[PDB]
Amino acid sequence: QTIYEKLGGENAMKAAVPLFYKKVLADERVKHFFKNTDMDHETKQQTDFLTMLLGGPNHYKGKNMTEAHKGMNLQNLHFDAIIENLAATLKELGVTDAVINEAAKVIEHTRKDMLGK
Ligand code: HEM
Repeated sequence: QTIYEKLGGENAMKAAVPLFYKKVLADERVKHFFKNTDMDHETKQQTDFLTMLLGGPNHYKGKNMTEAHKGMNLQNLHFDAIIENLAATLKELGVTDAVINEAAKVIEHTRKDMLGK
């Protein structure tokens, strides 16, 4: 009963991260930010990061949230879009609203680290 376990553990996270990128890369609000991104790299880092954040194994060796988005001057509407797409991903994968909300509540603490950097 970590959030990572409630979502379904490793095979669930490996399905969810590429589906979340499929939605992000179709969302007019944010897709363009990824134009020059190595999507294999990025899928791996984000899988490691959400796995760590949500109480699974901690193998995240990437940048902190300010460094990751430095120079992007991200705005609130961009962060809302990312949360909406992760929520829609987990809902499409059959996750209940209560578990989506627990996950979102953890991720939402990162907003101040990345906006306006
Ligand atoms: C606010 C809207 C956001 C936008 C537009 C965005 C966009 C990006 C982009 C474009 C990169 C890659 C730069 C590159 O390597 O090509 C990146 C890195 C990353 N972002 Fe975001 N991001 C956002 C929010 C989030 C959130 C909410 C999280 C997780 C909670 C997240 C986690 C990460 C991670 C783990 C990396 C990888 C850092 C590394 O490579 O070491 N981001 N982001």
